[PDB]
Amino acid sequence: THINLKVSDGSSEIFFKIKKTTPLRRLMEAFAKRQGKEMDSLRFLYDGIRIQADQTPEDLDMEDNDIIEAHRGSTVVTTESGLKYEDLTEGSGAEARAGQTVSVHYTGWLTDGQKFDSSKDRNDPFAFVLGGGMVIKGWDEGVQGMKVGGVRRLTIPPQLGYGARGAGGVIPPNATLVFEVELLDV
Ligand SMILES: O=C(OCCOC(=O)[C@@H]1CCCCN1S(=O)(=O)Cc1ccccc1)c1cccnc1
Ligand SMILES: [Mg+2]
Repeated sequence: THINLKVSDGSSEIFFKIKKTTPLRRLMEAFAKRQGKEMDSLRFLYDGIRIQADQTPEDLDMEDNDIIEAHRGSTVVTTESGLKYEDLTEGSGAEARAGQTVSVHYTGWLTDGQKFDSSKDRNDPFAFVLGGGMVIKGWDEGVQGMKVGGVRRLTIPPQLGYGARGAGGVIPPNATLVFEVELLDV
């Protein structure tokens, strides 16, 4: 009667138990609500083809514990330091440049989807001197060339992050870090 289903974001994996007779829109909206994002902004796949919210698990021949991929073209850049970045939204305002004090909103996750900090929780934009060594090296390099309005996803290897020691209580040794950085002002 019921089925268990895993929805994967490439990092986080959330399990859902729904009735096979139900259309998957409630699963989609529920997975989208946790991310605090609208459902329109995410495309769900199952065995390749995109899921329309009108379809049901039975209508798609889903077995217990099958997986659904979740996604937002996409252009992931790898720089000479190992930094990876992807511009989710291209800004059209001014360009962030070393020496400026730039203001941002951000969320930071471990590569298992676990969120460890966010300026949005206190609804308090974060400012810093770009390239001045106030922040982990992955930010000083990753936020240069953003434009006001932009959302950039930074994937920071540990030596551009907190290294072999990590950060007390929260960030393990050798952790790769993922940040969505929104540039507010330069
Ligand atoms: O001075 C600050 O931050 C210090 C550097 O923080 C950093 O370099 C990076 C990059 C810039 C954004 C913040 N992070 S973080 O990973 O989330 C740091 C972090 C947070 C939670 C758990 C472990 C560690 C700061 C930030 C916010 C308010 N008042 C001061
Ligand atoms: Mg602030």
